[PDB]
Amino acid sequence: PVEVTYKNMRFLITHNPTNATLNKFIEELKKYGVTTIVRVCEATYDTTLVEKEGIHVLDWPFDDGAPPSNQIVDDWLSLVKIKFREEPGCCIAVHSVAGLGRAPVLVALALIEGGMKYEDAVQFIRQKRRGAFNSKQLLYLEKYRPKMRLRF
Amino acid sequence: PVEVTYKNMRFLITHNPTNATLNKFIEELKKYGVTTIVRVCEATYDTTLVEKEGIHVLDWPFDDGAPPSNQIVDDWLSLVKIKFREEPGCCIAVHSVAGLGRAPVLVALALIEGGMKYEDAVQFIRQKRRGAFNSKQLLYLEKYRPKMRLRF
Amino acid sequence: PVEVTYKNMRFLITHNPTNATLNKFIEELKKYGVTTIVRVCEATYDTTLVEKEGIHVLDWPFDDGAPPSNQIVDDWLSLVKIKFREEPGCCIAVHSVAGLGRAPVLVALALIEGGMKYEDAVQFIRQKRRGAFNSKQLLYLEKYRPKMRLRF
Repeated sequence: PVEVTYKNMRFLITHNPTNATLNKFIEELKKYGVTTIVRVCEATYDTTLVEKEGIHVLDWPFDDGAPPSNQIVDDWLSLVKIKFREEPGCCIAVHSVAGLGRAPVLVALALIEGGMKYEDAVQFIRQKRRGAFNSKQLLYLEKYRPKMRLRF
Repeated sequence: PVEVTYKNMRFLITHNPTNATLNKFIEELKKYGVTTIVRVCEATYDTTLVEKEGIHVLDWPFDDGAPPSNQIVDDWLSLVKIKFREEPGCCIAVHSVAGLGRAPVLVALALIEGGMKYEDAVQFIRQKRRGAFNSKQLLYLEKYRPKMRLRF
Repeated sequence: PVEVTYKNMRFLITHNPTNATLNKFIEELKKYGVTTIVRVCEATYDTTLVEKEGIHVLDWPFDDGAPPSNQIVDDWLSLVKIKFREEPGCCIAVHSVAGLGRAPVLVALALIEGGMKYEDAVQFIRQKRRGAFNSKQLLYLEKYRPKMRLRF
């Protein structure tokens, strides 16, 4: 369970919780300023216990091996743009099952879209999630084309 | 006990030592290039054993919950400006009792005053001191207005 | 065994392996994207088992206490310039016996040559290799004069 940081952003990647992890998974989150968690992998637990905790749970699962939607990209970006400004020094926990694939991509995106070449972003994430990213994923980031409409 | 880094600065936040910690607390420090330690919380031990070690101990304690002086700010800034230039790659250990409040503020300051929006600085510190900073503290950083007279 | 990161670069400093470490030292490397390892300290093991692993082993040992060649500097720079572009998000493991001396210098170089004042680079490395660098080494970095021909 590692967290990154760029500019005013602070993402936390996580180990997909069980259904018995929760109460302590939320205690953990609760103490990371994580006011939002974007599920990317298939949901494997309630979100009521979470929601009833103040943590907003947005889940947009997608085929592990399939480039992360086209739409999702925009909700992420649109979400990211805001929050970090809405609540300064907060945090977005993005988690997938393994958290070395889709979870990083998402994060690796905001880090691009918000400046930083993709290489600088892959190195940056691997710096804190050794092994993260695979041939496909990489290929896809390389091919990603940012709008770069992010001003800080 | 975590250390940060920005530009040519390298701050180390610490767990307020006991009076039995010292000898090993200084061994630890001694091996961080820390040639100075600014006490922010109430002093709870001698400084002779420290001073007699080459580590300069400046202590400017202040009410935990009270914005860190107005003067202190300038001694910090004035101190920080220098040292990191005086002895390159050295270090300033700032410590308070908890080290999640005043200690960070001080540090979080130099990181502002030396560039970097405050959000970028809160995220940066929390990246390495999860939970650090509270409603008040934050509010105060937000309201801090830098001179920005720091050239690197 | 720590790794750093600047721009598109990702260096990993390592504990000089034994001759019984290998198989697991390569398993470790293998999982850091390290496709190259520049030996700076005297070689104390084969490189066949390594080479036969896809990891390119360049070794340019030099007197521990003697500024790192004059030529070596250029092979490093010339090597560094490339690879990180050749294979994005890869890694170069530089290792010496202690890995708090020559190994850092090498790394501390690319970080200079690729921008960043030397102070910013010493602090940056010590941030992740506390104690790294000595009076001499430092003196030498300070006196290093970059070409700064690195564009990212």
